[PDB]
Amino acid sequence: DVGTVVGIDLGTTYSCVGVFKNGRVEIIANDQGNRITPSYVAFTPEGERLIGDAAKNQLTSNPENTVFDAKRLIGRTWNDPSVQQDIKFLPFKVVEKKTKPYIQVDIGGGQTKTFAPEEISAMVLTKMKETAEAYLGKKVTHAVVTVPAYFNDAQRQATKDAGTIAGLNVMRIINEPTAAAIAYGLDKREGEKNILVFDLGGGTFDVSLLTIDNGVFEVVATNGDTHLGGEDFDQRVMEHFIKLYKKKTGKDVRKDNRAVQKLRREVEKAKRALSSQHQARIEIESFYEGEDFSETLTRAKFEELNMDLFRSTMKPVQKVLEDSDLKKSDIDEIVLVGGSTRIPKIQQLVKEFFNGKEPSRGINPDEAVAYGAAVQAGVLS
Ligand SMILES: Nc1ncnc2c1ncn2[C@@H]1O[C@H](COP(=O)(O)OP(=O)(O)OP(=O)(O)O)[C@@H](O)[C@H]1O
Repeated sequence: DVGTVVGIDLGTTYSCVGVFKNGRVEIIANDQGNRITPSYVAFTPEGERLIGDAAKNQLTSNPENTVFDAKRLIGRTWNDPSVQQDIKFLPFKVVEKKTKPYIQVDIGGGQTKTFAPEEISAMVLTKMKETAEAYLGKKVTHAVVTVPAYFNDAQRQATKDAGTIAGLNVMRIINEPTAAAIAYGLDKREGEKNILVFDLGGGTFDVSLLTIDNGVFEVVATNGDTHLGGEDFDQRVMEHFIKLYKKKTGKDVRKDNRAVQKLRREVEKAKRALSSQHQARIEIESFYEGEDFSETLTRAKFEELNMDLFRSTMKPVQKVLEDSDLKKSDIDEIVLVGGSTRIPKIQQLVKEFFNGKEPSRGINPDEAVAYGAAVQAGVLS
């Protein structure tokens, strides 16, 4: 009565859903062709609710009615210090309702709705559910959904409630780094091993020490930085290309937000390209005042702009080892998670930190959490 159960990585910035089919984990692509889906929701002036790429690609000078980063708010109270800090940086409205941080948006034609953070995330989970059902060709009722290891009781329960709203019975909550370890089959291994998970995504950086013993995972310690990810690498490059365009012409592109938003879209695309190549083409038509945008970024310029940010990721790692009474030599397994660990520099920096030890290779870092949840989901029928 559980049918085909789905594994869902419910991401701050991007979500992934996988499933076990014909003896194999399959990561499923969305109706836009992508194996990851933005954790974004938007409400058009007409009233169309967009979820995913369409929400994130859709452009206006209306940041107020596009919702994202609900994972920063999920399971938290309005008066939580983290919530107070985060809403300062969020362009949509957040109000106290039922003791919680509700999102307030215009739903179309000046009509206001408030959504609990778990209601926003249910919209995202509804998207993943549709993605899986389209691929499977049948309905889905049950999910394994992952959460960060530091997630507490109310955050875990709120993630289950998002599922309930989305029409999924979240059968199991699994910690994200455990699911990555599982994707690499690290619970098969005999003996006791020490597992370091370095998980650098779009908005957050998480480091976790796991211990495995005959299939049994224990989170020994967690560290990181909640406001460090791929997005912050994007910002550095936008500032370089905004201060290159001023000291070229004389103008200021920040005087118009729609241009800024297009530059973002393209800087992001180039950054990814630069994980494969040594230069990228940034090209946007009638960028600002009809005048056009064609510029190029090198791999090495990207690293130079972000080097201090790349190096900062090592201090939380040292901290995890400290807090767990371990030294670099006691790590049997290094696991890289998150789309930002596709960056050549990051990978170089981890391997030198571990004095040349190779990390697990083989699953798209992007996908490893959804994949491992799909391994557990597979067994569950
Ligand atoms: N090939 C690539 N090279 C460089 N960066 C990439 C690549 N692919 C994806 N990224 C970046 O990774 C980030 C998204 O990471 P991920 O998909 O792990 O998000 P997430 O699960 O929501 O994580 P978080 O919750 O930490 O934001 C984005 O900033 C994106 O630009």
